[PDB]
Amino acid sequence: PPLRGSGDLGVLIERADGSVQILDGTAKTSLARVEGLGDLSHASLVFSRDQRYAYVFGRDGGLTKLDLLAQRIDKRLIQGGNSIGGAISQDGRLVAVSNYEPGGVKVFDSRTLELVAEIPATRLPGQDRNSRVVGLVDAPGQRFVFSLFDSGEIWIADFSQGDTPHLTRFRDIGKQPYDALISPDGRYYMAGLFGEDGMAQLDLWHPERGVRRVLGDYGRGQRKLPVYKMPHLEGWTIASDQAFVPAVGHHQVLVLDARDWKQTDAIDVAGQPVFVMTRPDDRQIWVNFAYPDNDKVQVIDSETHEVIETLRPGPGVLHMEFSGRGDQVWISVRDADQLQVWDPYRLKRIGSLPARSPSGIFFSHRAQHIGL
Amino acid sequence: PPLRGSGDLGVLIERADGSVQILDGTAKTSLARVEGLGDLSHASLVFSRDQRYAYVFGRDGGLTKLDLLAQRIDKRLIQGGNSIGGAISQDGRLVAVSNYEPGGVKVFDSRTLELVAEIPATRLPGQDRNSRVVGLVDAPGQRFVFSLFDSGEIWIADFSQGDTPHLTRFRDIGKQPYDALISPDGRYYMAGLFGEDGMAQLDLWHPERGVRRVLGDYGRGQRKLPVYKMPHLEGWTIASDQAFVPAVGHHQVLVLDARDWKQTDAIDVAGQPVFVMTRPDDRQIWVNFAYPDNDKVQVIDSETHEVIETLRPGPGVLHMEFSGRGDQVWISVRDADQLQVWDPYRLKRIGSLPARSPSGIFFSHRAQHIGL
Ligand code: DHE
Ligand code: DHE
Repeated sequence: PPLRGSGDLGVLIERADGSVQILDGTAKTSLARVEGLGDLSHASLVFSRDQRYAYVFGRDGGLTKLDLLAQRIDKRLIQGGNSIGGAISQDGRLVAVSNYEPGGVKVFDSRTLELVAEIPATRLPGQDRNSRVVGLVDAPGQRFVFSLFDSGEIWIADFSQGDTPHLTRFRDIGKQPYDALISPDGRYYMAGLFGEDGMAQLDLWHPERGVRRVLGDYGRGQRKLPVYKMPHLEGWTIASDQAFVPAVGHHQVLVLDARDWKQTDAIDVAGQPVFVMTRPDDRQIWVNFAYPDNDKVQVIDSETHEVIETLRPGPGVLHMEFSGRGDQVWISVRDADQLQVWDPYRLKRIGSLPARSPSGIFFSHRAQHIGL
Repeated sequence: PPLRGSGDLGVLIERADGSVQILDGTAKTSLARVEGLGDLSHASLVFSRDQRYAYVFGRDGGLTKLDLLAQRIDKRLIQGGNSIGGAISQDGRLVAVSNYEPGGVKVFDSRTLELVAEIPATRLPGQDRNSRVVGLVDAPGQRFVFSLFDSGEIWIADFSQGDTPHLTRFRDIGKQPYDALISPDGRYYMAGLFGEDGMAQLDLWHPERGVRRVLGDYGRGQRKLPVYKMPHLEGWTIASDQAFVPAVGHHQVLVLDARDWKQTDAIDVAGQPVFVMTRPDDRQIWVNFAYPDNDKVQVIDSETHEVIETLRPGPGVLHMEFSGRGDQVWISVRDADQLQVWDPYRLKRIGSLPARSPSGIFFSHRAQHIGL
């Protein structure tokens, strides 16, 4: 195809056919459909630092280096036991992916997808297995950070000095961390706890100070909810003074003081929130919901904490993505087979695109952001 | 040329020969030199939202739409009296350039450079011309915000409704505002005052509240300094709680409290700071200086406020720019005819490219952020 910029290119997961659509953000058009990515029933992706490639992580353990400008699979591998939610290094040269079988982290060359290092997780007793790994993120200083669900640990893999990483292991951080996130500035790593309440906070500027428990009331409490009903921590959105986050098993969006990490408000919403995101200018908070309320998107004023409109794009709204500067918000409607574009300032739809069971929608500006 | 991504492309201003270099950030090489941009003795630029084009604003009033993938001038126009420091709109369709003769702001279409809107400044009660316009920035909500030097006014031009802007005028904001910045979140507009000490702050979320005076001790005061010794308000760095700024006429970098806008610390530096910058992880402050100390760059620990090291890349260090994720910092060394690439974590030079009197260095990741 002809020359084009990479700044407005997006990748849409088509959930039921293992295919993706490459999108032109400015024109609001579909450039192509690419097939052969296997099981994208649940998928995540990151972008290369030049924004030409997407690294697609599938639930079949597949890692697809997708060439966005040539509209083709550049390279692809499949490793059973590889989880999704992988990350790309600060210098863009390393792609890290979690695995539950055996249990650990594998880091690959971003250019050739050749294995660079394997970090086995802590061994478990009575099993030919290691601990499951969750909450994998990239971090400043050529690091990856991740948590061990079964053993209760947060590890730092430091690749500053080349292909052999230097590990820093923190034990006894909390029972069963199920997920984690990295703060926008890349300073604080926080893993949510499933076997108990609170977050395991790690100051990456001062790892020597250890791990800190914060937000002690947040969690399943004494409720016996299964681990797959715990929130997506990518569904958190953190701002300067506040964080807007999904409640655990309640129809509330919690407002947290981000300096002391304590809840100060709870906004009643039309369902169990999954993803709580912010308009890039931080004025509004956008929320999607879990079934049976997953036909709605609610917009919340970040100042008054009040719901200002309830959108109904259609059945099965799974994911939302804003543009770099915020002139657009993209909303995938799975069971309508549409990818809708909306004006987040006029709260009006500005175009739809046919898609087959669309789910995740990602835009290449993520390439420039730690933790994305 | 061949296919490539736009996410790592840099544009270097060669201020002596009316030329620029297009740089491959990942390969740390030069892709091309493009000539014929006239007077770049002083210049700035912004990127289109797909990152394929740069809009260079020259001292000659020239506005060049440079094609970084075809490595050629796509469109150019020259309008005497135009200033540099133009901005691009939130949806990317409008490019604004300020005027100093007669005084005002002109807005062009990003694709054709055809004129869209002429906004003349306040006519001066006496002369045949208007106030000079200074401190033009893009803001969320499809707005352009600028200050009127002679009149002491802050205007907001709102293109939300179309080509005809809705203007909001704030008068008696302070004497002779010479420059302005917009906070990284896109909420606060701050104009520095030359006719009197202090800064005029405007809350773009709540324009009904009007302009407000802050940091009343920042300025020349009793000293008879010229405009052109006042600081580059682009030389400010605003962290979430703190601001790192150049002192006015002093060899110091001031640490301020961004919430209360009061000075909490002062840092003795090796010269008059011009640009105070932050590594993208906010753990370091990078400082360059004006003649005769402009052969130095000082790296400050953002926490201890102590100088970690003093770099000496060469004579005539004019500007610096980081990669989006912080793995690189690019440093222009005018009198050595070198654009250097450093590792900001190892603090060691990893590249040095030839250039003709290099000055400003800009990378495509600015395309995604308000105010850049
Ligand atoms: C680790 C992980 C990511 C990648 C985040 C990252 O790092 O970028 C992810 C992404 C997602 C993304 C978008 C990609 C992203 O990374 O943000 C969406 C829309 C999503 C909607 C759901 N997820 Fe997801 N999800 C899990 C884990 C994850 N989901 C589970 O363990 C759980 C509870 C069990 C499972 O089914 O796998 C789970 C169930 C769901 C759902 O039930 C949702 C709501 C609807 C559905 O169809 O599965 N998950
Ligand atoms: C408006 C403006 C921009 C655009 C900022 C933006 O939006 O990116 C700019 C950019 C710059 C940039 C980088 C481009 C950028 O986009 O910031 C640098 C390195 C720079 C180094 C100087 N500037 Fe600059 N500069 C002025 C105004 C400006 N300078 C002046 O009015 C003043 C005081 C007199 C003049 O000649 O214009 C002035 C003198 C200087 C210098 O003396 C400096 C320190 C050294 C030199 O010019 O050789 N200015």
